Amino acid sequence: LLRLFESKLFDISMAISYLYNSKEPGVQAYIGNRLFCFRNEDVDFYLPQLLNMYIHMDEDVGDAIKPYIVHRCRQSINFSLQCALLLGAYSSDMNSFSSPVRLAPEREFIKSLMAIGKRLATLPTKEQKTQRLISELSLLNHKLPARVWLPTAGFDHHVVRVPHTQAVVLNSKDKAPYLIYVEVLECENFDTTSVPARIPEWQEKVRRIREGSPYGHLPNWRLLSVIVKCGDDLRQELLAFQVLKQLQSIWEQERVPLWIKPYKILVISADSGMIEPVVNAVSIHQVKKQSQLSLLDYFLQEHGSYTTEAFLSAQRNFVQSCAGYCLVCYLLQVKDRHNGNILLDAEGHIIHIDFGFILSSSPRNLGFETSAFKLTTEFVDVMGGLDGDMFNYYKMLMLQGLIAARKHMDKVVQIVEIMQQGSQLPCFHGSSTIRNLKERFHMSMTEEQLQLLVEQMVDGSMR
Repeated sequence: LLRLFESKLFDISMAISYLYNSKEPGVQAYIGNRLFCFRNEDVDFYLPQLLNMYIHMDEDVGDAIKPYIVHRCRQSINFSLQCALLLGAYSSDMNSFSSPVRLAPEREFIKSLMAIGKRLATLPTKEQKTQRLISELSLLNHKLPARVWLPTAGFDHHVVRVPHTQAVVLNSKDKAPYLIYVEVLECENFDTTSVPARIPEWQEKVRRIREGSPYGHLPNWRLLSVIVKCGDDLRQELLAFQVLKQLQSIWEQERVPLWIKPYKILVISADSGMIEPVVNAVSIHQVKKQSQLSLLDYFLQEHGSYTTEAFLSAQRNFVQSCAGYCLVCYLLQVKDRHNGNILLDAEGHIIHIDFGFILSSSPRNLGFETSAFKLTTEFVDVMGGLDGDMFNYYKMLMLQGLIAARKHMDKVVQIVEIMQQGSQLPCFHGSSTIRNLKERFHMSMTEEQLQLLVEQMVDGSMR
């Protein structure tokens, strides 16, 4: 990056860009110095890129980023957790606050949940884990409240109680994950305001938890959920998260209706993680079993009838959501798609989860056929028909997105590119990985050929 940004107008991502790219001697320190000039909310999104560059790059580069993080660690305890964890995970093959015990409670709390998860390997069947999971988890209230929080929460807080009885285990595997509801009281600033005290005393689980809760009567009291995956590496899933979030912005910016829901991801380790779960949405395989209906019939059942606003509105959300996830999958080269991967929210979008196979990483065995977003003939019904009032909407939507993506391409590729350094992940295969990302954007293509490319995409999808 050539010096020669002496033209204009910095933006956080361009900064990240010069910082990663320039081979010039004075500039890296320089960007490190302008980082201070940025909204802390905006830089934070880039945390994993900052510590990755830190870990696997030049001393010039690490010394550059160094002072920003120290300034931010000092000011934000949650921030320090983040840096700590990230430093753990991204290196392989390479008021008590600002005192050594500062993150101690928190550590034990995470260590706790993770240990709970590991202990579930002996019990072969799901229901056994659950009953034992609640049995183990209940104890943990002995320790609460405390100075501990769920990094997932977009707001400062203290975790005051865990409604143990409502915890659940999702599968029977050894490394089987588990969902749990966690009550918390909200702060203005975690760092300043101190720990609260005991009272040993749909999404409406909330209502019944609160009514059944000692702290429930509170104004702050808010309920959170997390999926605690003790043996599953989330670093890739996270990268997926980063790209989803970005495309979300981009389309918001270019005023493109497309609809996707990035859900938060917490990398607690190289084998560990936590995921903010999607709520009120269901699995489509579940819908087929439970309802014993065509997807279209499910809609006609669940939201209104052909001319109801319930229906019309649901199905619009289906199309926009469907279009967005087709674009996301395409660009990101997502794989291992199937009915357990795609949800349906109560309002009728679809939501893709389990971003484990992306970019260069392909699932094994599976010799015969690619595992990928397919537009099923069952879908096409919900939309219209191949020739259908809204199927043409679907296509254009994809096109408009595909365009705006091209506009902002740099932002998107930047996230993945930086994260490649020193990674052992499967999604990275040399310089293919980036090369084919870019070619996937077709920068050189005219909107005509793009409209066509889309036509080919869709036809190519249904097979």
